[PDB]
Amino acid sequence: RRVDVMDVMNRLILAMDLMNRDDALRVTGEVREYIDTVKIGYPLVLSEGMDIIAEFRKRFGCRIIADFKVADIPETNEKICRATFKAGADAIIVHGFPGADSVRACLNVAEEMGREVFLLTEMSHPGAEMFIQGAADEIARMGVDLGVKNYVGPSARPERLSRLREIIGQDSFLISPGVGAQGGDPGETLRFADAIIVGRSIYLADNPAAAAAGIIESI
Amino acid sequence: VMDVMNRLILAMDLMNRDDALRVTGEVREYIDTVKIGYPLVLSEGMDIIAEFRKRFGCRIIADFKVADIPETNEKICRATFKAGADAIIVHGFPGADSVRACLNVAEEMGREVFLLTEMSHPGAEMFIQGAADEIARMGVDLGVKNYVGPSARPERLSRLREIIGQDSFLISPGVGAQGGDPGETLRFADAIIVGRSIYLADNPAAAAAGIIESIKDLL
Ligand SMILES: O=c1cc(O)n([C@@H]2O[C@H](COP(=O)(O)O)[C@@H](O)[C@H]2O)c(=O)[nH]1
Ligand SMILES: O=c1cc(O)n([C@@H]2O[C@H](COP(=O)(O)O)[C@@H](O)[C@H]2O)c(=O)[nH]1
Repeated sequence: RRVDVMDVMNRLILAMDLMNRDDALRVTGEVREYIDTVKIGYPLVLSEGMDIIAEFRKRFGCRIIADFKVADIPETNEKICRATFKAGADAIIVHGFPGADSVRACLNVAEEMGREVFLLTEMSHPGAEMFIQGAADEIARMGVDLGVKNYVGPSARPERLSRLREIIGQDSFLISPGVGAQGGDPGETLRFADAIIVGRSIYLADNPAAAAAGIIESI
Repeated sequence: VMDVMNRLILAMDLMNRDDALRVTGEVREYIDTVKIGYPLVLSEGMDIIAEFRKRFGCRIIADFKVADIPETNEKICRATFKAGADAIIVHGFPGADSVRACLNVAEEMGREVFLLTEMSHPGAEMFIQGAADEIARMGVDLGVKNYVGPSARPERLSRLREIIGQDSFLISPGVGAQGGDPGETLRFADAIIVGRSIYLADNPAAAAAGIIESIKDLL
């Protein structure tokens, strides 16, 4: 679809937020036919340890995005990124709201370890309207100023998601949560995002495989 | 409320278990409250929290800067309280629903939430500073009683204290390595948080002793 970057399989990323290793491995195995890129966050890591990342990579041969919403001072951010890449994460998700130096600290580690940073510029939940939404454009422009090429932005009104894409450019890579459980539509979101992120609609389904196939079908 | 011992909280951001245990053991005489963050937890595991509580009989504040959607926030809080943390630090920038999610888990498990309203690093001026007063007011609206604000100009910390009232509990990082003065900060904060000035000291006990000496009249 793009010649400059390869799409994740089916342009669909699994948000694996189950907090039990057995369950997380089973459900992931059940949709691996459909998905080759898994987002692992604190719910799973704080429950089962950082070793889970390497276990996923070995068992499933998938890409791993560590969704750690990094949001500390530069010095602490560097330590978090280092531990995370040491654990085998292909990329880490970093909040933009704490400012440019905090983001730069993560970018520096990513450069040293040959990994990637995704910048979170805007969020999907209702609370996001209070403070994040007002800063979102400026956070995205900050990302561009810093040379960030990978972004996280939410499924939203076309006029909104289009604005993000306008800022970051067509050459940037954009992944988008808020699809399914939170009300976002997979197809509409993929008009602007390179990939959609889906958690509960898949991992809480009676039949995870059917949910995944069903989503892919709807597009 | 009872003061934290000597109004001094150790930021234990070493990433080796024996070094972390050693330094903490060396200053335990002076400090009975320890802030444990992702640098330590992501390197040594969540079990380090219960180990500290057992070995040192200290209260543990989990500095996880929780900054996700409500549903993910709830999972992170649950895992953290299950690991034995007495309190968790939550970002206010993501809005009221994300904070309420943490408050709800804290209520269910008999633990506490600290709201992070403003930060100490230069990047904090970009987006956080402009929202800090309103994040603090949101905290008041939600019934938050515990806050984190940075060691800074009396004006800044005074304004935060004004908003949260005299009854609220306020702790403040940015003391020592980042240039903050222990005595001036304790003018408004109930306790100061100190990391590198202690844990990177040739003599941590001596470093801790010196800080306390310098604030003798305020204890
Ligand atoms: O703005 C955002 C940013 C996120 O990372 N997320 C994350 O994306 C995932 C959404 O999962 P779900 O499809 O179950 O709503 C969760 O892991 C959540 O933490 C989000 O929902 N909204
Ligand atoms: O505004 C803030 C909020 C923090 O939690 N922190 C945290 O407080 C500690 C400061 O440690 P130090 O005294 O070495 O600067 C670190 O754990 C950092 O992540 C901070 O420095 N500034």
